[PDB]
Amino acid sequence: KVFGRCELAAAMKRHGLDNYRGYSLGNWVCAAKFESNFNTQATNRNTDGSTDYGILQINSRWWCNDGRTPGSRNLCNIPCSALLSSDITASVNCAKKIVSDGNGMNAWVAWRNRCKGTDVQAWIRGCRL
Ligand SMILES: [Cl-]
Ligand SMILES: [Zn+2]
Ligand SMILES: [Zn+2]
Ligand SMILES: [Zn+2]
Repeated sequence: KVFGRCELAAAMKRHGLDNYRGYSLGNWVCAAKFESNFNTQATNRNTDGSTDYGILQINSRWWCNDGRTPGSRNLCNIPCSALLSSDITASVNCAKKIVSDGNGMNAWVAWRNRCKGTDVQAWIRGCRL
């Protein structure tokens, strides 16, 4: 499923991401835009052999199991395929664990390089949340 900008903002708010760990909704929408362009089915292979899954491109190296990432962990205790659902519950729940890992949203390289320090409020502007 490819979410509309405001539709995803609303879904993320309902799932508890608004200001989670201090990150306003705009940060999460911005991250999702550049990681997956709001497409829940996005998958991308990483240089280390792991793979990124879903709207927030969560990696198999540490967070989910895809059965093909040697030496990896499954800290969110979920099959990576669960992160591709039209229902973002799995991705959000795992994102909450990732953002709490210590480095905040810097865990998402795209957020650091394309959202951090910018006007992220623009991503939820006009949305009736
Ligand atoms: Cl980047
Ligand atoms: Zn829209
Ligand atoms: Zn939902
Ligand atoms: Zn990635």
